[PDB]
This record gives sequence, C-alpha cells and structure tokens, in this order.
Amino acid sequence: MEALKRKIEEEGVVLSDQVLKVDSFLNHQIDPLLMQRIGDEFASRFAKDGITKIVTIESSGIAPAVMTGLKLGVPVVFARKHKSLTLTDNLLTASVYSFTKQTESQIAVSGTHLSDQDHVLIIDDFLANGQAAHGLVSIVKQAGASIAGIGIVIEKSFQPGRDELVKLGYRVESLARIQSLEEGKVSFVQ
Amino acid sequence: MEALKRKIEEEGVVLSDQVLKVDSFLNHQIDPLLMQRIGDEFASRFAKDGITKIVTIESSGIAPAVMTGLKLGVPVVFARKHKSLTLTDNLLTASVYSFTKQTESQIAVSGTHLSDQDHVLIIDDFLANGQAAHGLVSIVKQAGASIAGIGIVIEKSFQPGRDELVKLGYRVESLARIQSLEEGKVSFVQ
Ligand SMILES: Nc1nc2c(ncn2[C@@H]2O[C@H](COP(=O)(O)O)[C@@H](O)[C@H]2O)c(=O)[nH]1
Ligand SMILES: Nc1nc2c(ncn2[C@@H]2O[C@H](COP(=O)(O)O)[C@@H](O)[C@H]2O)c(=O)[nH]1
Repeated sequence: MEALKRKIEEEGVVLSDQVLKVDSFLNHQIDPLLMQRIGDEFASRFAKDGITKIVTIESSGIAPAVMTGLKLGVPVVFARKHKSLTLTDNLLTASVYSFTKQTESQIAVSGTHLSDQDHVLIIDDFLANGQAAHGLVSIVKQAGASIAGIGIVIEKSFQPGRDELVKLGYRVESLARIQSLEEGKVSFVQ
Repeated sequence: MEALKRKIEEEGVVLSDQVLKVDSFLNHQIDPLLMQRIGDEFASRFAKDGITKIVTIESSGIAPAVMTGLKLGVPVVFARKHKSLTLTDNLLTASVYSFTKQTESQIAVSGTHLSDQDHVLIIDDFLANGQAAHGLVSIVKQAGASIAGIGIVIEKSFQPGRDELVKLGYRVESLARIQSLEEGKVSFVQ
C-alpha cells in the first residue's frame, strides 16, 4: 500500500538495522483510517478464499485484524498471553519467543472459539524471525482448522521469518516489505 | 444499546456475582460489526465535544476505541503494561489493580502521543471499581490534556466504579448497565 509505505517513511523511526519503530500509527497510537485501509487491502487479497475467521495476537494485531474482519464479515479471535497455574480444559496454546524482547512466553486461544470447519486467515503487525506466526499456525491446526494464509502489515524481508514461513506452503501477504533498515533509513523491497 | 444488551443476554456468561464473561464477542473473540455499532454510539454521544484523541488500555479496549476513533476521525492511543523497573522519561504512567486478574501493574503512554492541547475521550470495555479508568485519567492529566468523559461498553452499576468517577466530576457514558449478576443471570439497570 502506497498509503502504508508513506506512513512508514515519514513517521517510522529506525531504531537500528534490525528494528523499526512505528508507535505513532500502529503499535501504541493507532491511525483508525489507515487501519481501515489495511483491513480493506487484506480483505481484497483473501476475498474469494472462503475465510470464516481471523486469528491474531494481542495487542498490535487487533486493530488490523478487526478492520479486516469487518470488511470480510467474519469474527476476529486474538490470542492472549498465558502461563497461569491451572487446568484450562480445551485451551489451545503455543510457545512464542519475542523478537523485540528476547523472552519466551505462552500464547493461547480457548478451544471453543475455533472448530475444524474454520478456514482461518492469520493476521499480525510484524514479521521478523517468524516466531509469532508459527505460534499462531500451531494454535489453528490444534483446533483442526485449515489456514487460508497469513497477513502481515510490515515484513522485514532481510530477516529469516518470511522464508522459513513460506516453507510450510501457506500464502504470505505482507503489505509492506522492507529490504533494509541500515543507515537509519527504510528501503523497501524493489 | 439494545443490540449490545441482546448480545449480553444470549451470549454473556455469568462467572460469579462480580464477573461477567463475554469472550464470544468482546474480550477474546471479537464481533467487528457490533464493535462498529458501539464505535458509532460512542461517537454519537461525544459528537459535539471537540474530541481530539481517544485513550484506552490494552487489550480489550482497543477494538471499541478504534471504531470510535474511526467514526470521530481522531487517533487512538492505548496504554501498555510497563515495568516500574524501566525508566524512559516523558513517559506517562499509572498503577492499576486488575479487577479480573487481581494483580497490580503499571500502565504507560509515551508522552509524545499526548499534549496539553488534547481533549480526550477515554474508552474501555468494562467498568467495575474504576481502577483502569483512574489510571487513564491520571495519565491524561499528566500530559496536561482535558477530559471530555469516559466511554464504557459494559458497566456493573452495582460496583463502586461509576459512583466514584461521577463524584470526581467525570462524565460516564456506559452502553450497557448491569444492576446485578446474582443467581447466574444478568439484570440490567431499569
Ligand atoms: N515495533 C516493532 N515490533 C517488531 C519488529 N520486529 C519484530 N517485532 C515484534 O515481534 C513480533 C514478530 O517477531 P517474529 O515472531 O516474526 O520473530 C511481532 O509481534 C512484533 O511485535 C519491529 O521491527 N518493530
Ligand atoms: N471480562 C470482564 N472483564 C472485567 C469485568 N469487570 C472488570 N473487568 C476488567 O477490569 C477492568 C475494569 O475494572 P476496574 O478498573 O473498573 O476495577 C477492565 O479493563 C476489564 O478488562 C467483568 O465483569 N468481565
């Protein structure tokens, strides 16, 4: 999206050659209109895939995912952080290593919100090493649901996440693909 | 909001005398259409208040706040969990005791996303004891901004939150008001 690309160029802040900060419009402060466009762009790409539900992870993935679900007319389920001490009957879980925090946590979704008849569209804000995406894929398959694809708002093409993810055979749609972050500048994939 | 009250009646699950679960459409799985209606209702109520920004807290408040922001045409800033062990200046913080998790945590907002020029609409999913609301109000005042009011999706009128905020001179707009959760049933305020 030229709209997303421009937002990144003028508002994004290059933390290092490995991290891009977009707190002004995606990760802390949210630009609703831009989110609507993002959701519409995602819906367009999966319009005829027969998606029945969208799955994301709290909390940055929520806005993009909700707008997408609004356009496609399907519910949105967001995975939540978990680790608690008790018996959670029918709870889909997965271990995810945070790329930005370098810590490991467990994400989860109540089994009751996903069924083997669901054809899911996974959505998330960033794609780096692919940990979060794999985690989501794992949760969806645990419910016996099928996966129509993976929508990413910003993908760092220079990181292994993308290549490792497409190995599974799931269609990966990244709205903005960054080739480099070197020299405090964002260069998109040509 | 009749549409919201019906959702609560048919899908809401009374957990205890103090907690209502609505994981099927508001807190885990999200119903986008309903979120949009909720967003428009809030926007309608504050249509002429001169709102410049919305402030909420991750993660359940995000969806209702974003739709409100889309309708009103303003940005949405969501407070995030923060380690009192961290630093970062200009950072606006508050201490919130989670009604449902029953644990204390620090929430924070980058001071760059709020200015004394702002006129804020605070939004959250539930109102119980007023803990989260008090945290957002503190953060907003820390930035020197003014407050139009607090939009709440589901209020438990039988708990102290609303009375406390009202007594403090804050406008409270709750779309659904519950008078009691006793006997495992939802009874709205008449
Ligand atoms: N803000 C921001 N978050 C990132 C960036 N790269 C990765 N992440 C965070 O890390 C997760 C993606 O990492 P991955 O699972 O792909 O290894 C996302 O949930 C996201 O919050 C980045 O450049 N900027
Ligand atoms: N799902 C759910 N969350 C609640 C309920 N009561 C309080 N909360 C949670 O607690 C916060 C409100 O509590 P308060 O800050 O007003 O004491 C909200 O952010 C919400 O996540 C409830 O009955 N059901």
